[PDB]
Amino acid sequence: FNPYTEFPEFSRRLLKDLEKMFKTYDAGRDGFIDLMELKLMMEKLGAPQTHLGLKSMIKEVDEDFDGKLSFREFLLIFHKAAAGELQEDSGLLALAKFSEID
Ligand SMILES: [Ca+2]
Ligand SMILES: [Ca+2]
Ligand SMILES: [Zn+2]
Ligand SMILES: [Zn+2]
Repeated sequence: FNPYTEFPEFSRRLLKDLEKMFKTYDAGRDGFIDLMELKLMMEKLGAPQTHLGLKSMIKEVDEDFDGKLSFREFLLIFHKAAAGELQEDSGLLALAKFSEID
């Protein structure tokens, strides 16, 4: 997976910021942000979500259907937010906008 090819619209500094946020909230360091790590992230960001809200956020970008976010899926959140592709009620929008990222 090349995030430089896949997401050229992202500066290389923005990309390492995103890697940093990703590594922060992947507590277990398995390379994924799972449902509980996402829940904690939305709380620590100040935009807590319902349990089923968190599952629907993951499903929006869970391209391999395993219920957890790999780093390429986590990048896709900000790609979709940046391109205006998120539904207006999506928790991913709140993740992006509460995140300290633009
Ligand atoms: Ca994890
Ligand atoms: Ca996944
Ligand atoms: Zn996977
Ligand atoms: Zn897109």
